[PDB]
Amino acid sequence: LLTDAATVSGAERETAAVIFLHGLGDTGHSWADALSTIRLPHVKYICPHAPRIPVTLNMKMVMPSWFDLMGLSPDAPEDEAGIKKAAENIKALIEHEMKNGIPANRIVLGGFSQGGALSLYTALTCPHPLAGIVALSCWLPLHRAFPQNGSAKDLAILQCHGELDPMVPVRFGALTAEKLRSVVTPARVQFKTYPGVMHSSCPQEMAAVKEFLEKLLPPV
Repeated sequence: LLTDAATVSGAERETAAVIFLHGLGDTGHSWADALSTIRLPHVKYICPHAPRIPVTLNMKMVMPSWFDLMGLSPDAPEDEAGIKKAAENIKALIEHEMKNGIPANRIVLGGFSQGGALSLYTALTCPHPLAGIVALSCWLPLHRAFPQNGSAKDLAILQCHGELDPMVPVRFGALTAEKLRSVVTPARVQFKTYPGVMHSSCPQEMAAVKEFLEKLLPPV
């Protein structure tokens, strides 16, 4: 209803869409500039800006965050209400995209870190037949009480993680990958770890995202 983002429009008329959520801290300009490179002329890239809220993980100081974060471990408490609220906020945008001529199976939800976490939770709870997920160096929020759900989960997941990630533990990403394959079809989930890289992306990971989106959103 009230979306502010750095949207990358396609060269041709937009038939597919990607909603990418940046990591905790910055805005959508970084990932907009990054996704402008890997770019299919019929796919739009929406990169919203996270609202500046207090984050308990760091002295409860104010910074852009999709929800309230308290830890980066599987045993850490989670802002259940905030996660569900932000997931509804993302579902509204998905439904707007569908309402203006972009079907659900042409919409890909992606993100990085906390953005990738919110994207994973949204697409695994969205009742509309979404196309796929692109989760880079993140985790699944509220993974325990998760029926290993949503609706019509024929989703294609491309999860990528830094092997030497000092922020989000790589074993948290591995647990998330093993918990995702429980829900959807395990043949539809790719979980690529990248040696040497840390809490960051790399051209190989960007190329994996390019191939995933190119074979998941073809020029139809």
